[PDB]
Amino acid sequence: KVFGRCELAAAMKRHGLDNYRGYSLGNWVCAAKFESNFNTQATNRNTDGSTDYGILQINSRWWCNDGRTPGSRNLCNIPCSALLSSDITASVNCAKKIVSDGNGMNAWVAWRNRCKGTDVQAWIRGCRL
Ligand SMILES: [Cl-]
Ligand SMILES: [Cl-]
Ligand SMILES: [Cl-]
Ligand SMILES: [Cl-]
Ligand SMILES: [Cl-]
Ligand SMILES: [Cl-]
Ligand SMILES: [Cl-]
Ligand SMILES: [Cl-]
Ligand code: NA
Repeated sequence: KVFGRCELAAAMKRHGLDNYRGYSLGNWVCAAKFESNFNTQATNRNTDGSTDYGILQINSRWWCNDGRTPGSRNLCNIPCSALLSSDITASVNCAKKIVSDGNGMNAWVAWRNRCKGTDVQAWIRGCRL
């Protein structure tokens, strides 16, 4: 599923991501924009052999099981395929664990490089939330 901007904002808010760990909704929408262009089915292979899955490009090195990432963990206790669903629940629940891991949203390199410090409220501007 490819979400609309406000549609995704609303779904993220519904699932309790707005201001989660102090990160406003715009931060989450911005991260999703640059990780996946709002496409839940996005996948990308990393140089280390791990794969990133879903709207927030959650990595199989630590967070989900895909059966083909040697020496990895599955700290969200989910198959990586669950992160590709039209229903963002699994991605949101896992993102909550990731953002709580110590480095906040810096866990998402694209958030650090493209969202951090910017006017992230632009991402939810105009949305009925
Ligand atoms: Cl957009
Ligand atoms: Cl915001
Ligand atoms: Cl594996
Ligand atoms: Cl394969
Ligand atoms: Cl594990
Ligand atoms: Cl599994
Ligand atoms: Cl949803
Ligand atoms: Cl933080
Ligand atoms: Na894994």
